[PDB]
Amino acid sequence: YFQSMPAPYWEGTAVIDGEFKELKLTDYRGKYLVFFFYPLDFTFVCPTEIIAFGDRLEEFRSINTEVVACSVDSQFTHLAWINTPRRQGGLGPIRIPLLSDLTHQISKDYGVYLEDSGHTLRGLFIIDDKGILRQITLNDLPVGRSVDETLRLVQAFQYTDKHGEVCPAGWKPGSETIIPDPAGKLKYFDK
Amino acid sequence: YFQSMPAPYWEGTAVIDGEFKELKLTDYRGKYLVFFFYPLDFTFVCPTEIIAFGDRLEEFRSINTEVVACSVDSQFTHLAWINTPRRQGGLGPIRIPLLSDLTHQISKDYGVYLEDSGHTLRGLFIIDDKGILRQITLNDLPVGRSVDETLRLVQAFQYTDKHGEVCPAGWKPGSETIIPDPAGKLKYFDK
Amino acid sequence: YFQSMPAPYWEGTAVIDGEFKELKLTDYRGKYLVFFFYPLDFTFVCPTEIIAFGDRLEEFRSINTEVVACSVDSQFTHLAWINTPRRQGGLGPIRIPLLSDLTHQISKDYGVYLEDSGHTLRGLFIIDDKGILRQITLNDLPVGRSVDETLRLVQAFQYTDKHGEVCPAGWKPGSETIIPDPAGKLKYFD
Amino acid sequence: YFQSMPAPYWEGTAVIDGEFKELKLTDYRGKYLVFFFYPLDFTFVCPTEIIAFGDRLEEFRSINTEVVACSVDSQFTHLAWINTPRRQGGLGPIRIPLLSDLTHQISKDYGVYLEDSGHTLRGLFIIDDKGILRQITLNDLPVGRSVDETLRLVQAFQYTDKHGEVCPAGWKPGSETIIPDPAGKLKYFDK
Amino acid sequence: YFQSMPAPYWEGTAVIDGEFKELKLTDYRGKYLVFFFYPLDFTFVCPTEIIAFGDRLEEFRSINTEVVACSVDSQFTHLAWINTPRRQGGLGPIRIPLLSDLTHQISKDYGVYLEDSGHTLRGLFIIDDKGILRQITLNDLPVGRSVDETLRLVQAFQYTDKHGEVCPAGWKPGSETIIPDPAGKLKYFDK
Amino acid sequence: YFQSMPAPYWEGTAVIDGEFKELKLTDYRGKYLVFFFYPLDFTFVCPTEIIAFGDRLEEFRSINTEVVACSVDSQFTHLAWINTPRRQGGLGPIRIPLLSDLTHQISKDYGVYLEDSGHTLRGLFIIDDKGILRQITLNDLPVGRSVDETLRLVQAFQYTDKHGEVCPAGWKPGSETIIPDPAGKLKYFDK
Amino acid sequence: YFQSMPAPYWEGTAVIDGEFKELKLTDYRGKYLVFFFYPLDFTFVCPTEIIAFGDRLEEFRSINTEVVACSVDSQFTHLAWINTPRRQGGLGPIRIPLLSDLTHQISKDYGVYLEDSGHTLRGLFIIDDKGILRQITLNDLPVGRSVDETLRLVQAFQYTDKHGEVCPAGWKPGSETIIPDPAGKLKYFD
Amino acid sequence: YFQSMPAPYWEGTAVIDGEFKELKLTDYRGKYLVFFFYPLDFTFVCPTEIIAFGDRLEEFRSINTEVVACSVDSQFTHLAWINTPRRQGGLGPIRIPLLSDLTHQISKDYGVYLEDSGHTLRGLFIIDDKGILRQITLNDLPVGRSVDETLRLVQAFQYTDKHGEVCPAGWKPGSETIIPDPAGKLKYFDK
Amino acid sequence: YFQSMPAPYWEGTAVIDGEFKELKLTDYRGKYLVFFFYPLDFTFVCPTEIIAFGDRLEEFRSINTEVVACSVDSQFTHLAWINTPRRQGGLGPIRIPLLSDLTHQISKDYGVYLEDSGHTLRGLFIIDDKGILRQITLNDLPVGRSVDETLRLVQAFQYTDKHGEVCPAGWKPGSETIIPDPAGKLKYFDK
Amino acid sequence: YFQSMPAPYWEGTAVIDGEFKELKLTDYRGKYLVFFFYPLDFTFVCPTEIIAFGDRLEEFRSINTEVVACSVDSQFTHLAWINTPRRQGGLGPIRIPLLSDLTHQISKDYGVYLEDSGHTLRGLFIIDDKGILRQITLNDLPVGRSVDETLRLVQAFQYTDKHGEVCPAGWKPGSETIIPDPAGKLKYFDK
Repeated sequence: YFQSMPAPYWEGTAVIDGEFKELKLTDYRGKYLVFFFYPLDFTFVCPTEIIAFGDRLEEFRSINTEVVACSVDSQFTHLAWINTPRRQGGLGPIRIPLLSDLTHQISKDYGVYLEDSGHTLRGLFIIDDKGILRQITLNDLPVGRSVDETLRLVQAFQYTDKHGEVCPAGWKPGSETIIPDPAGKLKYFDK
Repeated sequence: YFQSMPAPYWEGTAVIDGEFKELKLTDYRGKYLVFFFYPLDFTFVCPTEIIAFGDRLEEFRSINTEVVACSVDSQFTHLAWINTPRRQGGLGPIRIPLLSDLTHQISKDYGVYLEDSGHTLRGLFIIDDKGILRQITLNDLPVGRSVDETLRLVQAFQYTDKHGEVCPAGWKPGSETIIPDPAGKLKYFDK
Repeated sequence: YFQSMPAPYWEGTAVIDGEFKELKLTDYRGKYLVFFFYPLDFTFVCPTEIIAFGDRLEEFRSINTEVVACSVDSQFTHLAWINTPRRQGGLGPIRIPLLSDLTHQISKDYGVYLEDSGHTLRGLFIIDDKGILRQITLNDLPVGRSVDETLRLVQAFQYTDKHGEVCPAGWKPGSETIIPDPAGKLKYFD
Repeated sequence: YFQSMPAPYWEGTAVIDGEFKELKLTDYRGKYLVFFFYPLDFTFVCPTEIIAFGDRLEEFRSINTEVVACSVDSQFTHLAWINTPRRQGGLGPIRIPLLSDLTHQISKDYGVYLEDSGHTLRGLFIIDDKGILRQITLNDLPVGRSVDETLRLVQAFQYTDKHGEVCPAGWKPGSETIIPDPAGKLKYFDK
Repeated sequence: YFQSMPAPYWEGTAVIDGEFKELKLTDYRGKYLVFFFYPLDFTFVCPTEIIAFGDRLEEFRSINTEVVACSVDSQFTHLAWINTPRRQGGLGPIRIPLLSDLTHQISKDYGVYLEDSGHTLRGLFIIDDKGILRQITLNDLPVGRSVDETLRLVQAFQYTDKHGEVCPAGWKPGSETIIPDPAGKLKYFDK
Repeated sequence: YFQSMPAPYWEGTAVIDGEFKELKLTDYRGKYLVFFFYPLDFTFVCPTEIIAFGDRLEEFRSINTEVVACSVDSQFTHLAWINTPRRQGGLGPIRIPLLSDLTHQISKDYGVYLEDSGHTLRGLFIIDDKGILRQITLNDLPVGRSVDETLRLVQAFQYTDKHGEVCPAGWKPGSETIIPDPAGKLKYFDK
Repeated sequence: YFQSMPAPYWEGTAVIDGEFKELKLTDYRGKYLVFFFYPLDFTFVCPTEIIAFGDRLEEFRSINTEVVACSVDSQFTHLAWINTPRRQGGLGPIRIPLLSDLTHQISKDYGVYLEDSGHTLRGLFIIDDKGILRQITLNDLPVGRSVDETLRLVQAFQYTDKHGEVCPAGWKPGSETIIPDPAGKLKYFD
Repeated sequence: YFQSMPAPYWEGTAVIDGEFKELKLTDYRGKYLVFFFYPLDFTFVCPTEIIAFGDRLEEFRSINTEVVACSVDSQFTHLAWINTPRRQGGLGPIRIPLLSDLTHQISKDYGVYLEDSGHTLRGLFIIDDKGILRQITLNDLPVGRSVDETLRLVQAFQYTDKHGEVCPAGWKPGSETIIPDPAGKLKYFDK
Repeated sequence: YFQSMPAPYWEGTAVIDGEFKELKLTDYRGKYLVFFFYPLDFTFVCPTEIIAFGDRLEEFRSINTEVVACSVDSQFTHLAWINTPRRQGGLGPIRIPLLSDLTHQISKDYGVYLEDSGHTLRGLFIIDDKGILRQITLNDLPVGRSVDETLRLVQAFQYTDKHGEVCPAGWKPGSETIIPDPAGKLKYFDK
Repeated sequence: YFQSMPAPYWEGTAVIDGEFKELKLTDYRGKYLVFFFYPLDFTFVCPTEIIAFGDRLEEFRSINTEVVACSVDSQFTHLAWINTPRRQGGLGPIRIPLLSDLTHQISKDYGVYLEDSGHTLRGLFIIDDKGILRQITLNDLPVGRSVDETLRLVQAFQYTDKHGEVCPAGWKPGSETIIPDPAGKLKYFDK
């Protein structure tokens, strides 16, 4: 492991506004990307995460951030799942691309593929506008991720990108930051 | 990668209530453990994270969860930092053990060692009472982690361990859960 | 390659009468098994093949033969597809097991996994009651297989198993067979 | 294995109209080819297959499809077998080339060579006009193949080559086909 | 390459008195065996050699020697060739076994397989009653072997086996032999 | 093994007309060559073979065929043996070159060297005018070769080279030959 | 090992005059360098050695020699330690660079890294103005090195560099030297 | 490398009081040993080192420490050198064993052998009573080592062995030591 | 290479008093043995060396020393050479065994085989009664060895075996010897 | 190994006329060189050999031959030994170079280094004016070599170089030589 590792390249077929479209990581150059894998279409926590991000999508897009979801399921299954009502555990209409990883290459490239299970864990990745990986969140299967936390992290990374100050534990917009220098730091710590 | 993989074993010297003590992962068997690495003593975000957890430690201990912090610094340096006032970027008295990983073996075993830097990234691990790794959170250097989110995750893993239902995106105590069955799931969805 | 080789072992989660059940190749010992792979749930030729076998299942069961279908899709997707009406390209309720091969291990063991696509081709295998592979039919994706030809082949293998005569090109029940001896063959040829 | 694999190249001596001639797979480019191996000259199912295709050869050649048979036997044996009356288990005059694979190279290249037996199984290959393998049929020794089914498959591959449609289970000329699109498929399925 | 090496074991299906039988090299222990390969059934020199040996078989049997012929052709082709009249280049009925080597293992074990041709050269082997290889004669394709020379060699080997004298160039029964000692040799030479 | 294999190249010191001369296989291009190995100078069968060929040398030279003998003995030993009277088991004057293979390289190249004994078996090779190996005759130690059979083989190979018909079993000059074609063969077989 | 081996190259972050600066071995070309590793900041023998050399730096600088100290600790820790009073086991302000070897590459390149402990032993290296290693002194952890012996060695190497006579056991400035010739040596011995 | 490494074992022929005797490292267990290599007999700095230690040997023996010198020279050369007067660059009688390392194995085991020169550098090793290596001093060829400094080190190691306190820079007997504890160290530092 | 190398074991066929006998190195245990190789029978220096030792054989046997000669020639060639008069460059009757090394294994084991030539150089070996190699003399081809020098060496080795003194340059029986001790040597050198 | 092998190159420091000089094998091109190794300075047989050759150096120089001696001892020990009286086991008066092989490279290149002892055996090499090794004499440690024998060999090699006749066993100047031809040899033998 090294600092400022580029996110691994991916490309594949996604369902975007009900259509099959080719999609690649570099389509998101210039924007932050929340790229997240979920285990399996037609399961349990997975739709709740896709819906949680989808229903709050503008809170990301308004800060130059896009969201893409990915599983090992086919694009046909993705579409069938979109075409399933929420009340039956479907997604209904969704504005987040659903990337298909049938070959498992994308999941393996991101280190999130479970060899025993044939699908991914709940792996979420925050990739900056330069394609550099900034954050990795990996959850075991029974526990969903947090849109609140993902937003906070995106906010924090964008802030430190712009200002060069660093973000303390629990930082949210408006919170104090630190000048990352042995002298400069005392402005924060003495305060 | 497989599911329900054990957290790698570790042992080393920790500073615990101002004294050097031997500490090992298995000391926490039967308890949840938040095990987190931070880059470096006498730096910037790191003290804020140790303090953030330390000052809320009873919120964890009261739910059968302990917290351990680790860096590549020596135990002598850990103790010197504890003995540095908070207003100077020190820790002050701290109730969380500070584990020393001078050899880098613990860091490398957890995949958080930065070869180019000679220290870790901000890697946090939630390990259950059986020693199984449940959650991994890796932040790049300039952005601190969240105690709130860490608590929510411990709560959720504990809840799913006890009930067998699964936790939707953003779950907190009191929130609805899902019966992970194609029929049972509809109690959640079909509202 | 050698003659009379065992069908590779497989086991996995299948949807059977709307429930998830573990299924094994060895569960079919004592019976012929038509074991076929299809590319993908919620596609085009695939449901027509599954439905064709399913709706004609008694033509197999009446001759001690079972049918199992398999794709790389999850068991959750299989059940979703069964729960999709036929008029929407679903399966509807179905009496043949749908085996899930999420890991791809079964498909690769049968040599039908397409590395570039992430799913199988249209590979059908006829396995006898002793677990020996008797017939392999591999179709490219746009052309479906034939239940009628599959039945003919099952009938032909069962017949040659029982009688030890051999079945000419295009043999169907009632057709002439050959005694596989340089002398006996002449009854057929002459 | 991959989507659209070229049929392996072959070349060798064939008996064509009672003469020894060099024959190459590439001689058939521009036309579909039914290329089939049979175990052994002077045996039992084998002549019935050669004769079945031969006597119906114009049903193939009239749809731009040629037919070639191959075994491990020598060209001298092929000729002797052609010169044996059908009533003695010979072929009589035959319009299908009989390719000789004495070295076993062709049979091994097609994966139909039986190491324990020294001859092929009953392996039939449908190769399109571009030299791409479209269909493989492999029978164990005691059961002959079907000219009817071979014709159906050639017809179906030619049809799908020409049209933006796919052929359901059991398709024959005149049968309904499917537009391989999530929306267009419903023209078929709605019935 | 060493002195008094055993003939390589072989076993396979032979045509014997018009039937298929399993035949093994070890079936001939206790007797000399002339074991010869010929290129191909239904060819030219080959039938002349098989017939020359078969028609003179008693010249071998009367001196405790058997004859077996082998090619890469199948047992079915061997029998078809036996059932072909001599006037048509057939064998007619034959009293020497015709061994089949479809797999080529026997030919390769005897070093007579031609990789480029897929059949043997004209390789003849004289094997003694103890299974030891005594003589190897390899002819290129256009020139047949000699039954008379084969008989001379068998006689010579049998004579030297019995008497421990050695056989000069061109020895035939009745010819002078040599006592293989520096002193005893002069009985032969010194006149 | 392949058809029409070149005889391995050799060169070395030979005794020619009582003198040491360097001799090379390529010196015999344009002629057939009977190149034969014999075990050892001053032994038993060996002189009989060298003398048998030497005394009939013109029967070979008359038909554009030369003869060369070879053993592992030195050229000095060869000369001593030539200078030894025939009545003492010597050669007397000899018109066939005696090639020396002290290093064993030529013997090994011809596959006739016996590792246990340190000399060759009785290996004879018929090599055509293009240096192509036509016939190999290997006898175990106690039994001499035949000048008659060697002559017959040279005649047969020269005949088939010239006429492109093939030589049946036991062919001698004046004997019937075969046209190696399925139709042309019947001229011979019909008798 | 061979005669006249160059000191392994090193570069890294050092604390110099209270600030972080990149420092390289080649910055010292043209001068002798006493380059020494110590186990750990905030420990026991270590500050005594750093202080002993630092406080006597002019005894080196006045003979074209510089001194650099190195441990596996970070530069932030080095600076904290400099900012700790001597009476608390700190360094106080200091005039010799403290090089950080967080990655352990420098320590490993010098053969002084202890794999079991995660820090160096007490390894001191005398490097000449051409970058050639002249002297290696390795102490186990509980015993500190000597500034006075180090000065003696630097003085001796400079003297032999200049004069081409050699320095007997215990040589100090003013002591007798030897002409390294079988005949010339007798001026010393006899 | 690791802490508390044993000195590598050695054995060889030494000159001890004018006689050749086998000497082993294990002969010195129970006592400290100053074991030093010197380049070459009959050279320049080398005798001054042997003599410096030899003439002050009682300062070591009286603190339970022995001294052994070693070079690559033979025992015969060692003895010749001992028998050379000091005024001619010899040793005269010497009470320190001179170990011979003709094979270079001992020198190589200690990492002091110069491959280009065929002798050692000036390598000195302080080995404790348990055979553990405590100190290594390696000098380039033109500069002799120090008896004063060697005694200081032996004294310091013996002191820290007995008392568990540690020895500051420049420690000599009578000097202040440090308690190696974060609290106890202040007894030293406060002064 | 080490002190007291055993002579490599050998066994082979030798000519001994005109008969072929198996001879082994171990047959000479308890006696010194002069074991020498010579290039080739029927050559030039070689017979002079065999004759020179043979004619003085009693000078060796009188001091419990045997002599054996070896070349790569066959035992038959050796006997022919014995049976050749000395006036023709033969040996005549000889009392030294002539060992044959047809396979070259003995020569190669003794490191005297010339790969380019197919025979040995002039290598002589003095082997003691315990089978240990004491002396090796290797001459290039044009120069013979010395019986005088060989006797001197055998005498010298026997003397030093018996007395444990050592033999100066040019020692012959009756010459001064040296006590191999730094003190004892002076008895010799003081004169 | 092969005929006319060049002597391995060597270079190193030698004591020549009491001074250290670099010496190289190639310095002796155009002259014969007797190059000999001896075990060790200050020992027993060694000085007797060095003295025996050195004192008779003109018997070599007058026939265009030089002498060089070599051991593993240093040049300093070589000089010390030269500077030691003969009556004390020293060399004294010497005029042949004493080459030092401290690294053992020369000894190893000549195959005379003893791994167990750390010095050479008594290996003497006669190298001709073209640098070709002509003679190797290897003695075990207790037995010195012969100046007289070495002179005989040098004389013989020079004679054969010049005349192209070969030198019988025991040849000395004035002795009969042999013309190395099967005919010419009889001038010597046939008397």
